[PDB]
Amino acid sequence: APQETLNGGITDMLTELANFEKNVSQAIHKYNAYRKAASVIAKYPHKIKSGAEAKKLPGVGTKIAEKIDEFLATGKLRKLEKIRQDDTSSSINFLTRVSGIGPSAARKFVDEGIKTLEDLRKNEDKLNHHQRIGLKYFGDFEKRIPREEMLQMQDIVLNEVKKVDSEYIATVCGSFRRGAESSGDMDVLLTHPSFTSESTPKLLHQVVEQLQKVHFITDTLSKGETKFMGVCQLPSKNDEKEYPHRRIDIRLIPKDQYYCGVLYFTGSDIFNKNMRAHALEKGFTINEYTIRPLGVTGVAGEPLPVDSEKDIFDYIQWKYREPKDRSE
DNA sequence: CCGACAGCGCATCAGC
DNA sequence: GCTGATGCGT
DNA sequence: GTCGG
Ligand code: NA
Ligand code: NA
Ligand code: NA
Ligand code: NA
Repeated sequence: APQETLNGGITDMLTELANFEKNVSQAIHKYNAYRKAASVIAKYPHKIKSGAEAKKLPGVGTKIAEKIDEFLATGKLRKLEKIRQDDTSSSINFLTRVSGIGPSAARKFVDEGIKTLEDLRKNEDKLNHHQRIGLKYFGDFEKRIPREEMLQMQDIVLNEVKKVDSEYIATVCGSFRRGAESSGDMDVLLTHPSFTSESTPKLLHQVVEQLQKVHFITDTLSKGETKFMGVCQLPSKNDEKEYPHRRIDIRLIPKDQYYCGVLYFTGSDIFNKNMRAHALEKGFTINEYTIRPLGVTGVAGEPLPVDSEKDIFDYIQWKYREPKDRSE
């Protein structure tokens, strides 16, 4: 984990470029090209001396090497300095920090003179339900969640889920499950023996309802038969500053696909890419839902029975690795 | 050169 | 009213 | 923007 002082000027520049590609130019693949470059540079354990040096890293190409040369010689990038000053571009970029405001909504708002949170506050009728919640909790949603709060949040979720029906199985996944010291949100995977891919939904609703009844879930961004996305808040101790509101997702998953889901949503994203690779060369295709054998002509067969995460590792003769070990 | 860069749930729009 | 497309988040 | 068939 090299100190940011090493190439933090370069990685900051590439991340800022990334955001403008995503939010203003609506070029998601360039956004991800810049993010990939910033990640591989963020890991490089040497102070970069030239664009040509950076070009040797996978994901750094001709144009980024060129930008790195300009940044190293001048300490800035003319194109980035210009767009930073640009009133419509900076406002569009900023507004997309509201959950529910994407590039299209942010463009439309700025087009009609709505540029700041104050302007959004003044124009509630122009916001959909998701966007009102994102505005309401703009600051809270940008805070991280310390692991101790994630533990208290997990206590409530597991308790109330079991209270609804002790046969529910709930797992808090994400980097939290891998042991991380902070989280961006809470990702809950839910199943029940009565729910399989084949037959028979109110199983999700009952859990959301009970978490609302004990005043843990405070708002709903979206809710269907298999996926809930919303907002929650820990109760504050008597006479004490209140905890920030937090994003929580709850997904209902058929029992026979549950452990593929836990594996995938535990990650990390790098670990998943490797395991999928190792699965292919072993003759298996793994997605979020299933693991399947591949015949010699590539024809995917029926999904294989999975009753634990280890079942998946066993199929591809990989030793089971702890969530804390799944960084890569 | 030029296509891939993941797939999907839900809310909402666009078209009929 | 319905069906498929789009925006969005992930 | 970068990679690679
Ligand atoms: Na490169
Ligand atoms: Na955003
Ligand atoms: Na947004
Ligand atoms: Na019971």
